This record gives sequence, structure tokens and C-alpha cells, in this order.
Amino acid sequence: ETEVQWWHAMGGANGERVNKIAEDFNATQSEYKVVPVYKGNYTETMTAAIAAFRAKEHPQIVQVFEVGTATMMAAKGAIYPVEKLMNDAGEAFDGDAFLPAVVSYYETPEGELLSMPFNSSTPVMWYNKTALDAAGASVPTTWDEVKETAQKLVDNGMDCGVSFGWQSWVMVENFSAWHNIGMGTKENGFAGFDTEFSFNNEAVAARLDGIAAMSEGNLFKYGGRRGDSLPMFTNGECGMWMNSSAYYGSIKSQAEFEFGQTMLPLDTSVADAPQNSIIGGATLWVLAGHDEEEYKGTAQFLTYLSSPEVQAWWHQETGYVPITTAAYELSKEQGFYESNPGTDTAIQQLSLNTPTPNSRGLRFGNFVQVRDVINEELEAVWAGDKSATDALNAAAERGNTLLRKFERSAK
Ligand SMILES: O=P(O)(O)OC[C@H](O)CO
Repeated sequence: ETEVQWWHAMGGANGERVNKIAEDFNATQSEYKVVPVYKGNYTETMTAAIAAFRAKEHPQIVQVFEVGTATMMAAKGAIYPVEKLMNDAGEAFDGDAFLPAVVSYYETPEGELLSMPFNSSTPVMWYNKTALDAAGASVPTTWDEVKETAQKLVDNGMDCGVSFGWQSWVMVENFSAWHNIGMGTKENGFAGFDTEFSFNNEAVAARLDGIAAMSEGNLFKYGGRRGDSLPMFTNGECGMWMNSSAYYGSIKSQAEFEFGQTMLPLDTSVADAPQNSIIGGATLWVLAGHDEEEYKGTAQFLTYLSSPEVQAWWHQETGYVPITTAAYELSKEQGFYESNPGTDTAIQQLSLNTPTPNSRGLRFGNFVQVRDVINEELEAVWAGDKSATDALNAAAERGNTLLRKFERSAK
């Protein structure tokens, strides 16, 4: 058998599902063996795959988070564009089948998808319904309601009211799209490499300052980057938790309480109605430099991932959105949204209203490094070391240096 190495960043429950998908494909035919290899968080996984390319130890497939897309698109010669791979191997590829938001987010300026969609998400407001009920609180729709609900929870003895993971993705990137404000110039990077950051504005700053002020009295508690704060929610310590829809699998298995999810809170001091939320998660890039049989097996595995049944199973088990309309329709016909209330929140929120350039998503080179900058500066806010105005100004300044570095090399 010819092995197809797939380096990915799926840990915990979702990682076990990756291994089930690969092995199911391996059991259906006798020519190709997909070998999934966990390489760490998204940054570690992308870094590892790129570093391996010199020693020719790089995988056939690498999962690269949405953040890394501009960098991967500029890495011409390192990637095998998926449409060319599929045609070369004799496998179908129909980009139009993917959700419109996925297509608009990932397509090149000429309308081509270079990578294979797989795990797309958006942030939702997770909540402990048991704790809300005991506190006499309601599911919030606005930021004022988030604070009031947090107060009721803590008054009723909850350790803390609200927290969030992936804080830049949630409280800067998605917060901006949800309120139709720009994240950077040149249409959040889609219109040019000469972009600069625009999130250092009064709307974002005032919200971050408001959250920091909730630390007193434990209405808010910071619980770290990425998914580090997950056990705060599943242990029943915080009653509200904003993070990826893709925590559904972990939450369903680890939470001893009744849980729900709803759309992100609206900051009514910024807007009277929400816009839409934006993509998170990753896509699958095929790397150059391998042989024909390795690519044939890669293409056949991508076909296995393209089926509505596999896409629906992945969505149902993880909380990543159904990546195609067909997978959504299959899940609906199976009664999944009736039997599991709220699992259609993420797909609805991505397409809530006709998008604007501010709500398409983001495309910034070196955004892997900018993500660290933004997390560092937000941590300075939670620690009381900087105001949000100063922290965001520093994040935009440091981020702009990274954008200029990318622009200089992308020519
Ligand atoms: O937890 P995920 O896979 O939905 O990813 C969250 C963010 O989009 C990562 O940048």
C-alpha cells in the first residue's frame, strides 16, 4: 500500500474523529493508507509542515487554519492546487457545492479553490442552561444582557459569569464582522497586500474595556488562549462561554449539565442589528514534491471527504458546520437539528445577512504572527497593565510591521 500522510491539528474528541475517518477510508479499499499525524495546535502544525519541506519529510496533506491562508496562497511552488490534483487523478471537484461563505472566504481572486474545505466553524455563545435556570437568568442576545446574566450567575454562587476562547478570533475578528466594522484596509486584506489594520478603534476598545471591568466580582475570568478555557465551561465554572461551534463534540461528552448555544451577543452601543459572523477552522492543503501514486491516494481520500454523508457525520460529531449545502440538507432530513437543538446556529450565523467587505472574512499575510501579537495585547488588558485603547494601538502597530514584511516578500 501507498501511504498518504495527513498532518493535522485536531486534538481531543475531534482528533479521535479524524482517526475514525482515515481508518474508514482505509477499510474501503486496499491500495492507499491514510496516516493521520497530530502535530500540535494549528500554529505548530503549519510550522511543522513548512519546516519539513526542505528535508523532503513533509506530508501529502496538511491542515492549515484559516489564519494561514494568505501565507499558503503566496507559497507557490510548495502546494499542489486541489483542482489540478483532482483533475490529474480523475476525481471530481465542484467548488460550487461548498457553502457560499466558504467559497468566498477561500477562493483566489480568480475564483479557484487551492485547498480542500473540511472543518469550517464560527464562534457561538455556549451556555449552561441548568445554571441560568437556577440563577433566574435568561439566554442573552445583547452585551448588556451578557453582563446582567453574568451578575445573576455569580450572585447565585457560580465561580464566574462569562469567558471566551480564541479571543482574537472571537472578540476582535468576529466582533468586527458581527458589527460591520473593518478589521483592516483593502477589504480586510482581500483587495491588496498594501493593507493595514483598523481594529484599533473605539468600538472594539470600549467592549474590551467593558469586559476587563467585569473581572472585578468575577463576572468575567480570562482562561487562556485557544481552547485552554474549555474546562472552565464543561466543569460548570463559567455559565457563558464564547468559542468555536466545533467544541460541540467535547461539550456534549464532558458537560454534566444541560447546555445550549446561541448567536453571538450584539453590542447595542455599536449597532442596532448584527451583520454576520465569519469563518474559523481550517482547510486541507496538498503539498508539492511527491509521486503520482501518493497524489492518486491523496485525491481518492479527498473524494471520500467530499461525500455528503462524511461531511454530515463530521459536522454532527464535532460542531464544524456542514461544509456543503448537501451535507446540511442531509443532516436536516435525518432530524439532526430537531434532535439536537441549536446545532444549526453556526451555519445560520455565517449567512445571517448579505455580506459586506467587512463581513467576508480576513486575508492577511503573516497573520499567524499577528494572532500572537493580538493575544499578547489582550492579555495586557485582562491583567490591568494596559487600557484597551493602548493595547489595540500597540497590536495594530506591531501587526502592521508584520503586514509590511509580508508585502516586501510577496513580490
Ligand atoms: O476551533 P476551530 O477549529 O473552529 O478554530 C478556531 C479559529 O478559527 C482558529 O484560528
